[PDB]
Amino acid sequence: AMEMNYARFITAASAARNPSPIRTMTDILSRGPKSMISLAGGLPNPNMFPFKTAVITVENGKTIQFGEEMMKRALQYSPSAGIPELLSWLKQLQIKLHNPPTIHYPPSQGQMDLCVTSGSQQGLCKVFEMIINPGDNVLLDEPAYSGTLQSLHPLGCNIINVASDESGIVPDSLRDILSRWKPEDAKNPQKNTPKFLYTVPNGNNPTGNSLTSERKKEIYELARKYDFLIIEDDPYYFLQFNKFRVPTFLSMDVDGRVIRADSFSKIISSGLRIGFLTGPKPLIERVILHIQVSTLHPSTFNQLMISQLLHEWGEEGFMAHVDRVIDFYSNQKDAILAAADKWLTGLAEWHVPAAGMFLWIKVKGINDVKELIEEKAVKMGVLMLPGNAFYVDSSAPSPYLRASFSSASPEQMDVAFQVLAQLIKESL
Amino acid sequence: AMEMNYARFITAASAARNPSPIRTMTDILSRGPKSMISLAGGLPNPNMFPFKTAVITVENGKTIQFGEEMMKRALQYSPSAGIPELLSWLKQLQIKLHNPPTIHYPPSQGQMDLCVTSGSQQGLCKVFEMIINPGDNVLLDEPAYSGTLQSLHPLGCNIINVASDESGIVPDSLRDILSRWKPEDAKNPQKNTPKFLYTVPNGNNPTGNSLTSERKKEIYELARKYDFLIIEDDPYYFLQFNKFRVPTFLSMDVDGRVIRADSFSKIISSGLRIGFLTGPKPLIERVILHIQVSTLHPSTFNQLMISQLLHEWGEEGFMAHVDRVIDFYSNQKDAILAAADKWLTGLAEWHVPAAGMFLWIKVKGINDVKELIEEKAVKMGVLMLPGNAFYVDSSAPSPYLRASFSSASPEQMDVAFQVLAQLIKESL
Ligand SMILES: Cn1c(C2CCOCC2)nc2sc(N3CCC[C@@H]3C(=O)NCc3ccccc3)nc2c1=O
Ligand SMILES: Cn1c(C2CCOCC2)nc2sc(N3CCC[C@@H]3C(=O)NCc3ccccc3)nc2c1=O
Ligand SMILES: [Cl-]
Repeated sequence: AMEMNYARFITAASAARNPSPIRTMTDILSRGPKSMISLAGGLPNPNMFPFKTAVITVENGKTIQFGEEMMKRALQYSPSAGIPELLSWLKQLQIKLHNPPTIHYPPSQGQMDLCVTSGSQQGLCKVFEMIINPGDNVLLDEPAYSGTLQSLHPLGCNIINVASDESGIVPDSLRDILSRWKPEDAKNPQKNTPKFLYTVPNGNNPTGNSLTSERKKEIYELARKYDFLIIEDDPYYFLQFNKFRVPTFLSMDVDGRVIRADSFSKIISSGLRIGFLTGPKPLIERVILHIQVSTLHPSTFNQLMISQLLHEWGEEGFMAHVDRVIDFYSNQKDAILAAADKWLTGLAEWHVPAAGMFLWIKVKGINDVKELIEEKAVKMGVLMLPGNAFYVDSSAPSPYLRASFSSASPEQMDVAFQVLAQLIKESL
Repeated sequence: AMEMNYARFITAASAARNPSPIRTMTDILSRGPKSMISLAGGLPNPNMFPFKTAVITVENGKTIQFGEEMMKRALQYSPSAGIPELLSWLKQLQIKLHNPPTIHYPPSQGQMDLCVTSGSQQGLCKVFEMIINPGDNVLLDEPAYSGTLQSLHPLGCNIINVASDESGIVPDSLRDILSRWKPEDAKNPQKNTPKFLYTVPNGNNPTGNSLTSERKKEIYELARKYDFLIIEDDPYYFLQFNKFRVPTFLSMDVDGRVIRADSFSKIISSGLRIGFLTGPKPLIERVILHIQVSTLHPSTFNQLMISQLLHEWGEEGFMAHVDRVIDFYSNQKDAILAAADKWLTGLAEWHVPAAGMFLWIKVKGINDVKELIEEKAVKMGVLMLPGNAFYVDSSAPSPYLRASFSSASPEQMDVAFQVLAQLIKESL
């Protein structure tokens, strides 16, 4: 256990955030009798709200019902970090799946803390705003999620690009990048050593490539040596195609240097906007205070829908669900790889996605696929995504295409790649 | 119509935000045939989601039903600014209620644009982050909403306090404050003239005081003369106790200098996290791009619940609803004023709230009510909120108490003020 200095990863603005007056009140109300008349809060009267009951049908589960009182709770303000029954369910899930070393650490030493967020990306945006001053160095691997790049761009950090391949980030690249600094330079803020490494360790959007166990051990040792955070943005953790899931950065986080984002967006609902951050208490605390002044909390309604489903499923029923979803996406993956093999062998290069929704295709011989897709393929009713958007320099030419296998039938994929092959052939 | 320079109210970070790759795609898909096979998106497959149908009962309205297809939409990603049917409903509401002069202006000249936000406060936090560099001057009236003060604190602006009274902000105070600068200094950023005036013009949290029509005309002329924005945070617009609602700043916004936040939190649901910003297109556009990288959008589910209710109600059914809510809060107001009259006449000063949920009570003779409330009243099962939290300098003594009349019965209020009166009497 290396002694962390979280002040180093919190901006002056972030550190200036004071606690809610609401929490001061609720703590006074606890040190005091339950038979209480409080006119001190700012809750509106929930009996004025026009939604009264809710019945919601479910796969392989008892129907979810909001009675009159539960509905009034669902329509009312709730805690910033999330409703307690969901938070505690999720805390038990994280202990079962990742058994983080930080569980029983003291708060100031990076004790594991959770925060339910309005989607996992709200969590990360908050994390990036917490950490980054202009001119700070951050590490990631291009191709990278376009949302992350669009989020980091206005913050004025320098993105130092780490090499990646079929197995995610190449730690051998990271090591060479870091040799620029001496390990002692982490103790000196004028030397400007990397604040963090961001990655999507399973099923990277857009590549489909997942890190291996061994590479995560190497990355963690480098993060320990040069004393940076690892931001583990892991929305396809529950869409891994291999039988045994790869150990997370969180699971090996002896130092309390890992902030993890989990997403319900591909397994439970994207539209509900319920994800969660898991990380060291001092950093999670900063994120929570920012949420207090922006969204206040994620939808109470949508949390109670998800929490009731998860409590009646149990961990067993939840993991049975993710297994059915993995099976679906694994068949879709096999279908798109078949269409790839049939139409693009000799015209394009690609790897087998280890997780997620995307096949990432390099077109041989064509420097920029943007003209082929946007001017020709579109007019023929086919579209894949040019790779341009997944690099910091998006105006640079890209031969790559991101192709989602989430929705399309085998009949549609076949047509799509036949058209692509035809267009590649008439462009060379 | 004064020609605005919105660049003046956008930070370098905010201006650096580029458009979504998602919007580039959707625009390509429009310039192209409808019979389309797109593997270019990142939507997960919504048939994997475990919620299948929803039935939700309603006051004075046909039950809301999500069929299988509508549920899949409700659980899926949706536009950043909000779902189109809600946005267009809300745009028509704003035209009926406020008839803003900016409706038919060109986009660059401050054309009225709406954004559905995850609560109205998300909108404002985004607005504050968009505008404020450290050392910028901003205008507001203390006592001010604690959330606003906690949000502005880490941004490092100077809050210049404008006087307020029974009728909100005193424009005569504002005028004297602004005479510090010459009107020409708005054209020179080194002179550091106020970026904006923030206020809650109806039923201020915590005071209950609402601006008059005449005072809004004076404030607007001052905002025109010294060329600042008016941020109209108006969550109690639909909780006004007088018959005729006071014209909004938005309604008089000839220049496109008004950003308005409306809230559904006291009339429809606080817990659902659905509010909206109305403002000039260049500023709303910046807020939307920030939402794109944080929450992505407000819950699609909760938007469709609200939109279906609002479409079946019509504007008539909605305004009939707000009228019933106003009636409820007006009776609650009358009840708390009766308890005030009975127990506190000669012990405390207060005004009749013009709107909202709060009575604001000045205790005579006691410098700091914090000790009386937190050490004595609590142990006797009564609590009101010390006023400390509603000033920039919160450690300064406050004789004021915010007392909500949203929930408590007349029996409870009577006990609360009898206890308060007893405690005031034994403190002098
Ligand atoms: C008890 N409570 C809760 C608890 C709901 C259960 O989960 C834990 C939080 N939440 C909220 S949000 C909220 N707001 C936001 C709109 C404006 C209104 C509000 O006046 N704020 C300021 C405030 C200052 C001091 C004390 C009290 C309030 N007030 C409350 C509130 O009073
Ligand atoms: C069509 N569409 C919509 C539309 C839903 C209807 O309302 C208007 C928006 N929304 C979203 S959100 C989303 N995300 C977020 C998680 C990651 C995933 C995603 O890969 N982003 C990146 C992206 C880049 C370029 C093109 C496409 C996607 N993808 C979509 C999406 O593809
Ligand atoms: Cl946010």
